[PDB]
Amino acid sequence: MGPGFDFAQAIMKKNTVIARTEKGEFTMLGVYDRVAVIPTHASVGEIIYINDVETRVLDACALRDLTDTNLEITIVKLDRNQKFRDIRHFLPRCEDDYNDAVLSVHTSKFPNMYIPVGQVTNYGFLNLGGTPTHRILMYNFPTRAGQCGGVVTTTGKVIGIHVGGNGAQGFAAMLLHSYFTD
Repeated sequence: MGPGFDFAQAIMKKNTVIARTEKGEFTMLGVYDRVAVIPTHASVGEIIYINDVETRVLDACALRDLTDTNLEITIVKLDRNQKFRDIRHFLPRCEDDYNDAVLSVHTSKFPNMYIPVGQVTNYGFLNLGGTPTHRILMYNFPTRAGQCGGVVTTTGKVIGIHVGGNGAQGFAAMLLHSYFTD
């Protein structure tokens, strides 16, 4: 409807796949080469389904900060025959607050879904499902079950992936450029 939704759509159309694990279907952001991200609660194993194709996982790393606190991001390398468009230049370098973000989801349950969530706070610490978690972004949108993995963008930046909510607010794990130095 506007330039925020334009940037979000461009990311969804080229840099997302549907990932299925034993814990459900997730929006999965491809970042570069065969490297994607997903919430750590997806419990990625040795095999994952990518757009309903059986795919070997070559590597999976549940990220933690240097205090050994959960970040709720898993970086996955996929045994896929095709590379993602490299979008690392759209990742922020530092922790920050944002104006006017969009949360975008693409699954069997929620195809082509875009939500204007508004202002995004650098919230920091969250007890997420009982797990102490750092680098959380917060937006005042009542996010529902099934949006985990959704991509959070502003115009020109891919800033996080949706990892939970409390019924009134939604929470995303930060994406930082330093996670994807090869």
